[PDB]
Amino acid sequence: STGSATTTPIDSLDDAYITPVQIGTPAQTLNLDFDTGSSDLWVFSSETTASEVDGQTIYTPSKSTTAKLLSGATWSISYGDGSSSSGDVYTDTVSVGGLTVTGQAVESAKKVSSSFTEDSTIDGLLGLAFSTLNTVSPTQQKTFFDNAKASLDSPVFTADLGYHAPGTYNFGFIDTTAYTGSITYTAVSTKQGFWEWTSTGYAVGSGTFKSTSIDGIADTGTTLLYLPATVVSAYWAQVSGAKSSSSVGGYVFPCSATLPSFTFGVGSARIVIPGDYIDFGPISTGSSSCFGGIQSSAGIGINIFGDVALKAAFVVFNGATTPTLGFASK
Repeated sequence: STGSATTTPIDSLDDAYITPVQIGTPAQTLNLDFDTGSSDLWVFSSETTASEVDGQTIYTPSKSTTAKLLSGATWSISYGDGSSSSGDVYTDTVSVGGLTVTGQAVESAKKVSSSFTEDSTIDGLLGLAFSTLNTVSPTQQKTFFDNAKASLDSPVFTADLGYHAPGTYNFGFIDTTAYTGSITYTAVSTKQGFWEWTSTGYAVGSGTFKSTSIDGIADTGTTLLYLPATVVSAYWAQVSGAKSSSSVGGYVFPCSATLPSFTFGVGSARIVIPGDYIDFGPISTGSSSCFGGIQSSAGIGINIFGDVALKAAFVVFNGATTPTLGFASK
């Protein structure tokens, strides 16, 4: 089997992407944030504290003939940006782009933090990291991908995110029309539960490539590109007037600037992020100070290849016995 679904930016800055997911019988369609940095599929639901719902579409298990309460199971998760959610668990039928899993754990939110409440366009998350990170207790549950794996034509899914435009998540096959040149594969460590790999270096604009190992995670659920302070300083030094602002919370730059590109290494290959991808607009409405899309990972504790980097590439998440990551230009 295979699946194929379109993923769409939630706003004009590509702050996140939502993908339609069918849950239950008859189908209830919710727009979920596919997150390769976590491993819980959770949804706004009929059980969610009413004051904490503001425009989201909710899952109502009592209206699904295939929903079963997973007796005794609960979940609770906190993300790298400080947000959180928690609740109980159902199993139900879940389909993504034509691909169906029966008995998928659907984690029903009783509580969500304010950032989720304020995001009316995101109805929940669908985790695509390794199932070892799943928070369901006392019986840990598998991701949608893990459950589908055996039925897939090939044990892979691919992320093809757009710049200010729709893109695609495919399951079970590699669309050879969706990228240019070849796909370069690189080793993955599953030791922390993430799609963790090592980039072979970087370049700033038309500058020379610096060979240097950068350990990081491929995380579709993170907006920006977070890299070591040395790398990030070298990038923003090429932008007149750019500075790190503790009051704003990172590097800002004059909105009148033309940003240079940023290149990252995948083995001997190179992915080029155009300068425009690194512009996240005025820090506040009407300001002439703009927020940078490349930020320091110092204090996060890990480097994150988020959407800024991933949307410049066609990315293969290979879930073979020995997992690997593939990157191609597009």
